[PDB]
Amino acid sequence: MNYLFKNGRYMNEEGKIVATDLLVQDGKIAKVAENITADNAEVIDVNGKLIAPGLVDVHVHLREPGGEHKETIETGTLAAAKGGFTTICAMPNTRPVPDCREHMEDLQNRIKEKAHVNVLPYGAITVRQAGSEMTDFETLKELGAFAFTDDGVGVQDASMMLAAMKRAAKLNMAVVAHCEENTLINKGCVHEGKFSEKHGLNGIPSVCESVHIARDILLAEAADCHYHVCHVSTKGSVRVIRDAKRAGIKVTAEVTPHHLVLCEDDIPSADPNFKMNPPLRGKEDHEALIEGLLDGTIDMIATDHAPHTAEEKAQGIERAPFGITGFETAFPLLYTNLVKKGIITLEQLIQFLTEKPADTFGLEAGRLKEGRTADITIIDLEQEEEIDPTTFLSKGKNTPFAGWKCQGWPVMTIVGGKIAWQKESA
Amino acid sequence: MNYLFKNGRYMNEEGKIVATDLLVQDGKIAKVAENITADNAEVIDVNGKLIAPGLVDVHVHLREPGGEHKETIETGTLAAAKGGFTTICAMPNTRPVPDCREHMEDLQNRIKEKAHVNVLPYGAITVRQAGSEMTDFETLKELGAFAFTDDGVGVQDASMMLAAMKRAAKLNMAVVAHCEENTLINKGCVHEGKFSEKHGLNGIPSVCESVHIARDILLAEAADCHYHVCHVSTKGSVRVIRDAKRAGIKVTAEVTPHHLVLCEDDIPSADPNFKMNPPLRGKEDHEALIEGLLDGTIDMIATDHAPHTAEEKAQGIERAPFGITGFETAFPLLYTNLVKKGIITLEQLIQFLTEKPADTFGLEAGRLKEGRTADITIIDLEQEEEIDPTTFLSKGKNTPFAGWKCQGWPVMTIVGGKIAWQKESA
Ligand SMILES: [Zn+2]
Ligand SMILES: [Zn+2]
Ligand SMILES: [Zn+2]
Ligand SMILES: [Zn+2]
Repeated sequence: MNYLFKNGRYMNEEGKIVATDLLVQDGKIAKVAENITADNAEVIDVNGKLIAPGLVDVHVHLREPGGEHKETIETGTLAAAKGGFTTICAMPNTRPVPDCREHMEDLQNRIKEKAHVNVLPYGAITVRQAGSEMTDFETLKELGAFAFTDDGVGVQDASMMLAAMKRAAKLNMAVVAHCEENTLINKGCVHEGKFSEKHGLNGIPSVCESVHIARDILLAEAADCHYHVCHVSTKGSVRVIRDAKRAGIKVTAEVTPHHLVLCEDDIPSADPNFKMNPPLRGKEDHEALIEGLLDGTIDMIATDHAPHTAEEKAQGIERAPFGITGFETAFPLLYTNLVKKGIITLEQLIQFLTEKPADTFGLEAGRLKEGRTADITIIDLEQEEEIDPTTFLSKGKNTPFAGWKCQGWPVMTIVGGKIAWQKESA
Repeated sequence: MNYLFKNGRYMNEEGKIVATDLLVQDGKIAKVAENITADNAEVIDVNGKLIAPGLVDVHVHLREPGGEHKETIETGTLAAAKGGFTTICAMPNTRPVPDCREHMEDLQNRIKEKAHVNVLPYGAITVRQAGSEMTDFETLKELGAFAFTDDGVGVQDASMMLAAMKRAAKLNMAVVAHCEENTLINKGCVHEGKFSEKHGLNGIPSVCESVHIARDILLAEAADCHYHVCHVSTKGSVRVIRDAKRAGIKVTAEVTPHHLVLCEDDIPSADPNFKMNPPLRGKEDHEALIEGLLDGTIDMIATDHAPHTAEEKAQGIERAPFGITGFETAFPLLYTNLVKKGIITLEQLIQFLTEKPADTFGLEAGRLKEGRTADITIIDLEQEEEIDPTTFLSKGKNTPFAGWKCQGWPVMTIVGGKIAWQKESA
């Protein structure tokens, strides 16, 4: 192959947007500079649009194998590419769960078979995520497992978490966690606050999350293991982590797009498209997440793509499941209400979805360096458009942003030099 | 009655030691001035000794009812007087447990019926301390409960603690907690470090204690309840509390005299007198406790008086019970190894055993003010003397400081104007 994008905008190594061109030879960034003269490659003028490295989503739910109806590896991967992602990481909460050799192989096959984008599989912590027996971290490690977690549910037994961190630490890997203390769930369907108080609905207190994060941080320090927190959502959660990094403990965390733009006060009514775990909490918590993202307490942004079908979200929020699709929303949504809003610079948004996510886990990605795989995404910052689940490539159309008008939409994604997705008029 | 202590010294309402006298009329501190005159007052020349308010110990085990052989309310309170304490708070880990009206009443009867010192009884959090059913804070509060704890055991179920604190918070009372995660005990009998390692013994990881403190802090803030930590012993525990205080949380803690003087490197061998819970940890933890007691993270000193028979302690450290005597060694042990050592001042040593405990829990004791009950104790800071369990008034002779030469021994103790104990040989 041999491409060469002309007249575009990109972020240099100093973290500043400067107009340049980009050459692609043999699925690898051949040359990055201005007026890259290469009279031997098909020209693709981006007319000043944004040229950036493929987005890195470290928290996704492809559903396959298990509920291939909610989503599929090829469909979920296609939408992902539409959102600009070139590397995603599927969670192990699928049935069967990647808790052994045979399962990790069967999953690793479906990927290299029907997956339009890079898919690093998450290794489970306990078999069938029952949390009573630890899996063979060595095997999964060999079978190219990204990291270990029981996402969807939390590791209730403390001694299991300590053991898991010791072993993971030896294998030089991370333990990702869905922090949630069951005895505190109070079987809520939203956040325990103003909203749950007005609609007479059970709410989930913040402590249900913060308590586990606090516990894991000590275990992590005791095992000297890289600990990463999933979708932070409370003021106390950010604090506990901030005190942690201040002590020099290897801890990292992420925050979802919806937890950065919406809080409880934004839920119009008992609408299932606003129900997810963790839920949208107070504005006090919202401000905390934003403050944590700006001071370093929060290391990266992850969508936590949780696709579902309308038939399921159809029933009351109490019966309805937790989860919101986010692949095709992520960037445009964040560029309009965050960057364009002033909260953060364009340079930071990109980093929070490319180099920062990659470094936290040691991945040769999220960077437009010469010699690296050609994982690129072209973005139109000018054109304004409304979010319409009708046009989503993902089977999951469960989104609360239906109608919202944004900018910064991915128009073309390149996975390994090969185009994985194109808009339809660029 | 009418006593007049002549030619003494004490801690003024500022911090320095100034020679003065003290007059007691009708069980009250009638006057605290230099050179007092009261002809009809039976004079008592303390000859330069230190005049001090009755010491306050908020963590004690009188063993009665249930373990009368280990210790009795009368043998234990007289032993407290000898140690200089006039106000003792007894833990609810006896049988029966003070978890209801009928049990609190009989225990309250025993106290006033045969206690040689003020004894404020603790109330249990859950019935029988089993941890499945919360006690009635309302009623226990009514019958005179000091605070609520399950000492000797921890509250494993997170929702129980939260509920307890929310309820305690409404009654404006404190939740005192013995921090210990059961899945992290690992059948330990000592600290999991260099010693357990050296003698092939199972150890209790530090994380077993810090994890509960970290949990409770987040719960106490949510409930907005006064949370107190018993015998802190780890580096991680001290940090967790320091972080909690900096955030304005209503949490307080304590340290025992043995944890401020010993560490695992001091344990001579498998001698049960060196076995207690929490155990004597690393020197790293020992330094953190000193730093914590100095920066204000640790608010006071509690003995954790835990008597046991010689025969029970004759068992190997594997089976032997946790606990050591502390009443009759507390002060001289701290005045010799801390004050004389320059680690802290006498002003500090006295406050950590008087006003501070009282101020934290809202008690009257701990101060030599003109109007406060005559709870006093005269201490000889010059005469040297070896600690000899053979001369203890407590049934509990289980101590690891036998033979230690010290200074600062109480020679006389006064409870409400009445002499509760005297040296018996000037
Ligand atoms: Zn999750
Ligand atoms: Zn998830
Ligand atoms: Zn205890
Ligand atoms: Zn105790």
